[PDB]
Amino acid sequence: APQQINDIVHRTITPLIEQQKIPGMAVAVIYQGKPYYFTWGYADIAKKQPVTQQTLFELGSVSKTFTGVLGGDAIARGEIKLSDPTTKYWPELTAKQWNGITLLHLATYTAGGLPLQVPDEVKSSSDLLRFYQNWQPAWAPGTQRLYANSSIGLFGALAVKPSGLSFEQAMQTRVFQPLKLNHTWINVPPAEEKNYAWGYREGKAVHVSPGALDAEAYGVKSTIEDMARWVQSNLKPLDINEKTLQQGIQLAQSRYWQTGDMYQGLGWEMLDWPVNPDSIIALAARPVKAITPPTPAVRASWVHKTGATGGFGSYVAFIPEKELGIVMLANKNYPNPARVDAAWQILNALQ
Ligand SMILES: *[B]([O])([O])[C][N]S(=O)(=O)[C]C1=[C][C]=C(C([O])=O)[C]=[C]1
Repeated sequence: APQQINDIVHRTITPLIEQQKIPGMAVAVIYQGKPYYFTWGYADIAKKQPVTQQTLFELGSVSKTFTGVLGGDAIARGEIKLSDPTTKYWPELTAKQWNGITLLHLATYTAGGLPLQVPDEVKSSSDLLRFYQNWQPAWAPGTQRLYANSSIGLFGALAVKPSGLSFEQAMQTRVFQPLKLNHTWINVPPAEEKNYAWGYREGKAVHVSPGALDAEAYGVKSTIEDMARWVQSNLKPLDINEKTLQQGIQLAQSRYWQTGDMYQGLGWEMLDWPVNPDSIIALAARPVKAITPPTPAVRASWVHKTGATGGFGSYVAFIPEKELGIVMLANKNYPNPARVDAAWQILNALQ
């Protein structure tokens, strides 16, 4: 690593780990389009297994970037349109509240107040149908944003329906494989368990538990190397050989809605670059303004996503205009503001 990167990263992350009591962490900085890796601490405290560049972390909601891109790829393929009604892909969804709710609304949390969490009791396909049928919107579609697993999760399941493929199969074949993300999993195979970090919550080792729409909303596990490659792909979509995937990436970074200083993409969220971290709560309802039509991906943006599971905390942010990015993977769920502060400190220094 160039000394500048080594220094800013270590001097920022070391105190972070100490203040937040993070067991293990991996960080990748993409600087002029080249990745640099850093690791600290334990993937498994009990077995004294260190974090390495091959350690798997639960990405939590950073998984939504993959879902948003897979969706974009499906649009590019002509398999779905975001202007399509949800019922086009789920005709059993007959309750009248669903009239006027489009795939766009699902993808961007603007359907009218879909719940943050799918209830635990919701297991089967029939359970899900009943859940969405019984749901009562607080608001008309496209008037407020409420971040929600049950929103983008449904979008993910529906977007792959035309493909004929299972969600995991579509993600594997259309996103992971093309991008050479060969150590990124919705389901961690036994051959890779040796690398799967434990999450820590209240000092107990924990992995994410199965749930409806988990794959779609929060279920991806990945290494720091793969996430660095994910950032590279999103920084420069044009280098991507597969046409629809290149387009899907671009679509995921389009600006569909504005709330305050932030713009909603598919999975990704964006703010105009430059900006201070200050500009960058269980339930937070905000009115949205439609961007009509959506603005194509803006190079001078801070594009980011935070993610958490019970035992993991992740963050990704990049700035296309400066070919610069960062991935922070930790096996403790620590406060978002601390993640954003650290990322900003590192990227600001290098930009
Ligand atoms: B995202 O990281 O913003 C989604 N947040 S969340 O609360 O759904 C994360 C999550 C998912 C599963 C579990 C579990 O199985 O205990 C915990 C937290």
